[PDB]
Amino acid sequence: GDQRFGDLVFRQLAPNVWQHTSYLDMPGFGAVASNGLIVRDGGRVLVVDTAWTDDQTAQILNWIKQEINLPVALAVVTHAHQDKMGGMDALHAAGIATYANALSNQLAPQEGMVAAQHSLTFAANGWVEPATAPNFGPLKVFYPGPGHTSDNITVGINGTDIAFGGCLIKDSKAKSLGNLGDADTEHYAASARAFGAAFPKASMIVMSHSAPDSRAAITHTARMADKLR
Ligand SMILES: O=c1cc(CP(=O)(O)O)c2c(Br)cc(Br)cc2[nH]1
Ligand SMILES: [Zn+2]
Ligand SMILES: [Zn+2]
Repeated sequence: GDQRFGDLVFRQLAPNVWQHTSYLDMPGFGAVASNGLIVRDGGRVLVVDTAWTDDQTAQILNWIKQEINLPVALAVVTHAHQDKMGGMDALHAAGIATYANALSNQLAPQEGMVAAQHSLTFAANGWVEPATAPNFGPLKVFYPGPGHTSDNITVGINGTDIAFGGCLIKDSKAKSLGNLGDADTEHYAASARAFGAAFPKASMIVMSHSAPDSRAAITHTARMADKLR
């Protein structure tokens, strides 16, 4: 189950796939968990999302060194907010090649983030343009449309039952869609459904702020998003 490593938590989800979890204290609200992914692809490791901070992200890399002990070939971050991109400097200090939606890199300075080194662009169907995501191995990057933010992207892991919705998707019992300050209220529902349609055989849905769930996370997120229109 959960492996505590310093102030972070790591959970194996499948062969070659682990979830990383980091926490940021919010006075009057609580300590908020944020989840990303670590994937071993043969002799290298791929990371989805930073932790909230550089220090926590360096701890992710320390855990990888202890538990996997293979080079981290790249990281892809799923939108330009702190829970997904706050540790970019730690990745760069470690010499890891970093990738984000072109729009995330454009937004990064004003959002207080450090931009990734490389920009992903997307075809009209939402799939990443392959030239912009070289050597991504089993990572299948998909832009579902605007939802939690205008730049949110999602990632499936080929060879597994796992798809990652980042902050776009909430769990099947979530009370609400949470912070909608940067959200696209008109398009959220369709964007959530587009994520599910891009990864139709994914039975384990991973997300930023809940434990992995069934595909009911997708249907429930979309049904709540219907109310925004
Ligand atoms: O600033 C924040 C950011 C998030 C993450 P989100 O915006 O991606 O949903 C957050 C969350 Br989950 C829960 C609470 Br309680 C407070 C929060 N405050
Ligand atoms: Zn966000
Ligand atoms: Zn989030």
